[PDB]
Amino acid sequence: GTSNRDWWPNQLDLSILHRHSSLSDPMGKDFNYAQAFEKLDLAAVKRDLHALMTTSQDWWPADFGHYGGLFIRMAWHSAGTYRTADGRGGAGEGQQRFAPLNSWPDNANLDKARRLLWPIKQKYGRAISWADLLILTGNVALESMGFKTFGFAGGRADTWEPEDVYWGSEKIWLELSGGPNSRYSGDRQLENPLAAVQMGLIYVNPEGPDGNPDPVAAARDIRDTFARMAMNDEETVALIAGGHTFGKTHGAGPASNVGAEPEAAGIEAQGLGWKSAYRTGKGADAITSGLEVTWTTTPTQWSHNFFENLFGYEWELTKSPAGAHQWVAKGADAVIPDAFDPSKKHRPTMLTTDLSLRFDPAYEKISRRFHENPEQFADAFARAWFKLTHRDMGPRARYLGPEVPAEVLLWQDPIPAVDHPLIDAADAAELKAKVLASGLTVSQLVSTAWAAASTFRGSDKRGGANGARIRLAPQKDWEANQPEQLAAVLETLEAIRTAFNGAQRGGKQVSLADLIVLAGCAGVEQAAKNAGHAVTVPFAPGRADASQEQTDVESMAVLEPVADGFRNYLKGKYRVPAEVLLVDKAQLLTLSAPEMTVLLGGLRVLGANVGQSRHGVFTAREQALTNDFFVNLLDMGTEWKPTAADADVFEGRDRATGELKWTGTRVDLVFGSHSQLRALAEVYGSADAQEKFVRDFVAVWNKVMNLDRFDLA
Amino acid sequence: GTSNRDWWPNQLDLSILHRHSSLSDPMGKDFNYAQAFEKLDLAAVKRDLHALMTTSQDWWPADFGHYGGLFIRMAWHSAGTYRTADGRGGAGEGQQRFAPLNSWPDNANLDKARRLLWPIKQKYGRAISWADLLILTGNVALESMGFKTFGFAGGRADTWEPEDVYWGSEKIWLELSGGPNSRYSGDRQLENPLAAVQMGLIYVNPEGPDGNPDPVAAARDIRDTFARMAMNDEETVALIAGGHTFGKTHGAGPASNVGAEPEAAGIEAQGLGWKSAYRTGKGADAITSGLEVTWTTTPTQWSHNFFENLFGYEWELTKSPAGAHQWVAKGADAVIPDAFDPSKKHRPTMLTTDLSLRFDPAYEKISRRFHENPEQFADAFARAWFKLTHRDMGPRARYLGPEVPAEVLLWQDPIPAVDHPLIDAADAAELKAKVLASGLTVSQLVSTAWAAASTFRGSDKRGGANGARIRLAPQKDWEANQPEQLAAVLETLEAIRTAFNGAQRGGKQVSLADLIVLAGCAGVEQAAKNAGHAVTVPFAPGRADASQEQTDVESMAVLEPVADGFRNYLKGKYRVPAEVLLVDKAQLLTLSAPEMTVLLGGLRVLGANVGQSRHGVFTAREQALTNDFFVNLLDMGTEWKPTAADADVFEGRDRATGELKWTGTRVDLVFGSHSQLRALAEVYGSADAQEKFVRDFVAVWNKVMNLDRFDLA
Ligand code: HEM
Ligand code: HEM
Ligand code: NA
Ligand code: NA
Ligand SMILES: [O]
Ligand SMILES: [O]
Repeated sequence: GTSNRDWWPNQLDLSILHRHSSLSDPMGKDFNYAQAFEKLDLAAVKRDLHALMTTSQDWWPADFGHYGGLFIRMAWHSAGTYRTADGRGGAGEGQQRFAPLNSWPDNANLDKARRLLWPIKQKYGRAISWADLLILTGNVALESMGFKTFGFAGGRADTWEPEDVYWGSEKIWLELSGGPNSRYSGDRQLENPLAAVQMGLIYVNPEGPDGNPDPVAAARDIRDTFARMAMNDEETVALIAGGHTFGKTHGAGPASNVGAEPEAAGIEAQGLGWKSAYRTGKGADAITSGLEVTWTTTPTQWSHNFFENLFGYEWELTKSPAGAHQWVAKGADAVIPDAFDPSKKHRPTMLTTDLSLRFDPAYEKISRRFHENPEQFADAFARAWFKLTHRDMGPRARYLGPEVPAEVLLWQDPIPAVDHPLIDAADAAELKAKVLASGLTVSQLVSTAWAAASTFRGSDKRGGANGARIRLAPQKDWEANQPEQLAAVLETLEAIRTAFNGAQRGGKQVSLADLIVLAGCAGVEQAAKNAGHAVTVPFAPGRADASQEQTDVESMAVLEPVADGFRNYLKGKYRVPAEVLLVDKAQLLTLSAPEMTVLLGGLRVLGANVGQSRHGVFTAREQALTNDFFVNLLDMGTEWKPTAADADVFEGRDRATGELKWTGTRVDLVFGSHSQLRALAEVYGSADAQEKFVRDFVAVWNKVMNLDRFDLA
Repeated sequence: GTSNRDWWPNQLDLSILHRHSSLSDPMGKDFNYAQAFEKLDLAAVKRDLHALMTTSQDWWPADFGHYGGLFIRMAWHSAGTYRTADGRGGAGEGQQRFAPLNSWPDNANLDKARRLLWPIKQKYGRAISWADLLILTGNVALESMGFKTFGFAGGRADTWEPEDVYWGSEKIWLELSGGPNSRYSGDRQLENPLAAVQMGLIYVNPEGPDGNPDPVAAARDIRDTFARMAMNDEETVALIAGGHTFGKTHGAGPASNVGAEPEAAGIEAQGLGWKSAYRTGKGADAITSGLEVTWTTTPTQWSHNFFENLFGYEWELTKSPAGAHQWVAKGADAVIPDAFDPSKKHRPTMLTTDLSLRFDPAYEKISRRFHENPEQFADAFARAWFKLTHRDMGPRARYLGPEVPAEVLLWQDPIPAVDHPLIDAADAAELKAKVLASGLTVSQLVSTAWAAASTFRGSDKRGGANGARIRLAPQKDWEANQPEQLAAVLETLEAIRTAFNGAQRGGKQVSLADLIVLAGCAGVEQAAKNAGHAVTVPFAPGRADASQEQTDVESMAVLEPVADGFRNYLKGKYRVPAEVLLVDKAQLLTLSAPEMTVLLGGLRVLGANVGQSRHGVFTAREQALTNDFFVNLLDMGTEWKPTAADADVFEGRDRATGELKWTGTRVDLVFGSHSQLRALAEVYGSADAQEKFVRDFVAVWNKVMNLDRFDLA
């Protein structure tokens, strides 16, 4: 069936904004997963998981009698799709059970791991999500084999359809770099937002870069991909060596024996894939990656044998039974146990990427320290495993259950506890009137609150106005935030705060984070008033102010908006059209297409554009909250043409007189071009829509202001 | 960006069930279009439309100073996508303003027509939908030019994204037959459910079949396509000759001058398309179809000139200025006016497909009768125009406003008005006890009510249980309905009715239509009881019984299910896999994926399968309402393989013993294979979900029982 995508493959795709509707969810619209989880007997779930670790099923026999290794890899892969550039991927929505991730080559036989968990999932039902179960199972695997984890938080709600993520443009699974859709350019520069070296891999190729078994070059790819997953050199070494302390790889015969991935398999396979014609197709004959490596002498127990073997031997390049490159310890005894036959033993083996931990000079230093000090190794691995598997969970307020670590970590962008009474509705009214009496304009107030709140992204739940980090490095200096204007607004707001707080009794006070949001609310109310409408913009107090020392400035870098259509801002020239970047921002903000449309039309006429640009400011009453953007955009008495100077800027001229009326960007004019967006603009641009436009604008402004407010959840 | 569709282009697409969510709709979920329309000043809208007809805009000047012909074609095209096979297409959702229909070649320059209506749409806002406006504008164009319409009904609610329709598999616009995705096979057999000869056409090719100018062969395509749009020979002739009394075609220069369709055009085109480099690109220089034909001497007035010219002249094959085939009247004077230049006049011209009305023997007799009896032509065209433009509006109870024709038409599947008191809750209890005491089984009662209610389709709002048409030809004879078993259930129900009705006072009675549904509800209640649950199933009385004479047996043929996954029924072998057909049927029933899942799992265990097939009956307590379908399907202790005798039937065998436990179809197993469907099945298959399953099942059963109940809406 030929689709709109086939006819117009470059047209903007709005469906990504309309995912996760209540139509696709089988739970009541009332279902609260946090409340269900809070009543889960987590201890009982862990005891069941513990038993499962050594209860082999004959349809996928457990290596060494212990599923621990397999489950660790499962939880690692669930988490390891995460990219810092957009926060997409990660373990937080249990997306490994859906396409495409369920069928990535790197996820081969994790279909079997997930199926082994069905009986426990079935037993506990809605009180434990798949997303939480995958991570928990990983933790129980580690604990069952003698490793002390740093902790565990529940609260990852299940989802019911595939997330729309850009994983790359390649049309061939695992395509080597340099093809017609190469994700590499220049001196091996990986395209943002991607965080893996080949389509269908979690991070790097375990044979080495494009299959070239050089551990020094592999180290480069490791370092780059792991950084793009929020991990530094210490965390990377800890994770790889920690993981590869357990279990084994599977490459017992040629890869050609392996059939279709799950999404391609026949219906009868019941959601499993990679059915193998090699001998029994499982157990001792398993083929997963095609590599056949077992790293330690006790694959089912925590030890410091990974580094003892890495540094205790010299390594020789060899081939698995499936033909993959891998390494074997020169002149070693057969000291590594066989996964099924107690009478066989094998020499130590390693991947190319394992050897990176020794042959990269910076990794080597850390690996030596971890070798000499296995207690440091254990603690670094525990912390890194916690971080990895919880990186996309968002603020600490979302962490559920009795194993949540009490130590607050810098990577969490922590928010201090509130220790005083909150402002009430009458206090909020007084503060709004003071803000407005200061002489701050609607434009300044709206632009500042937008800048503070619109850092939120629903992908990993980072950002938002809580914390008042707009006043700290690096946010205060981001170009989109207009650093000089921002400084003058913040100074005036801080003087208002200091006076309000100084006047109170009982220790009531207002945070700067709250006041920034409230002040924007006052701006919106005033804009409505300027248009002849009396509205109260909702406001919920309770934000707190974080310090500079509680803010990792380097981690904060990935939240800088280089594209923000809502402020008509583009930091530079990009390959992706601006309107695509707008829909990407809207999705990160959790906005629907109608919410995106209302919000953008209102921001334009409030003065939110960076640098006071007139682009898309289609009104003669700037700073009044009206639907003028839509009425003027849709007026056929205007003709639009790209400018000679810049094809991405358009002039709107009266069709009769030739007089210049307006200018706009692609982000402005798309609402008059795209057939679904223009249908939305028409609603807001109709004669009966001024009151609806105001109400809808206020609702979406409030939604954006509260995106990070999991403390009120 | 490589998508799931690219990787696994044959995987089932569930997004079609989750369209039209409240996320994409800019109106509140409270918005009621019927109530908004009820308050529209329809008279005022029509006066503005009348004014519009001769208010020429310079960006698309009006032919002959009058846009009537253009607007008639617009309305005709809005309605003319309709297919009887599935009820999809038609005017009822205003889908002409979205992709792909906004950019079909046959809809060229209708973007201009719609844009001319923007100021009126704007002025009246939500009180008139685009969908209603398009048809109304057509009506006003006809009235403006002297033709009295049969009527007009509002109530077509606007939609906010493209409908997912199968329009054909061809990858080239207007591809001629016999290509690698040919919609034709055999003796010019058009594939169901299609109702046009080429991708991007409304019905046929105006040059003739695949561009061959033979009017007799063209007539065959016309007859077949129009039949598939619910039009017989009399309605077809009336429509074509009626329509082509007005206006003109546009082919002033070569088609190479015409640019990108709306969905391909530059952003600056602001939703418009087909920008032409031929001379002024518009008006006298317009290029639309590439044909250059004006049919009558008074193109802006109703006349009887179409048939006078058709029969009054002999016709010679010629070429338009764009090179298209068309016909000119042999030795005629220049009697046809020019659309722009009062000093030019033209000979009469016709399309191939117009000549079909004379050279096809059956059309010729009708065309001669219309030529000799212009009153009959008028009334037939008015009736056909009303039918065409309202065919997908559903039951009469949805027709709004003061122009609704009072005459009840057979094509409307009319339901007699109820003229008596309805049963109350005490009566409903007594009828259900009598039903259950009769000895009819759960399986009988469920199967009969499912058969009655599940004829509904939301695409054109035909079918459903109202009317009791299950007792009439042809439904009573359909194989899916199990005619012998059906007759025995209906006989026992009719006896129950006759006794209940005989015993009443005050003229209270129950329809057979109501009783069928109530009896099914008793079946479901009894099934719940069989499983140890106490459940009341909701029931809304008020259906009436239609007669045989009120049920057109030929029109009812297209609602026969050849595929009904909910009864594990397939009438023959098809090119579309069975699970695709299931999702298709779910969409027509207005079900979401979770609703489809729960409903199908419950029907399997209640005994709703046609022929009492065991396929998917995964329970040992048949006729008890449990979630056994899900628990057993998801049991990994069973391995599934296709049977040798039939690759579409599967055997589920114990993994340890090899013993046969169950058999299933693709419709059964898809719920264990597809990754989104299996996530749904898991929810209902969990240990905490038995109560949830029962309640959700009752909700969806009730939904289906009420699908056609617009009398209560
Ligand atoms: C450079 C980064 C990494 C690479 C290239 C890599 C590669 C691989 C490969 C190819 C396999 C074999 C799959 C098979 O055939 O069964 C595997 C197994 C494994 N990996 Fe990794 N890995 C990396 C990092 C990690 C991390 C960060 C963890 C966890 C902290 C982890 C834990 C494991 C475990 C437990 C197994 C054994 C699975 C089993 O016993 O069945 N790996 N790895
Ligand atoms: C055999 C079925 C039909 C065919 C092949 C056909 C074909 C065409 C074509 C090719 C055009 C010219 C488009 C252009 O170049 O601007 C046209 C115009 C038109 N058709 Fe049809 N038509 C059919 C049936 C109908 C019917 C059923 C109606 C209405 C009841 C209708 C009403 C019109 C009108 C009013 C125009 C004139 C448009 C204008 O003045 O701009 N046609 N038709
Ligand atoms: Na994420
Ligand atoms: Na329809
Ligand atoms: O891994
Ligand atoms: O037409």
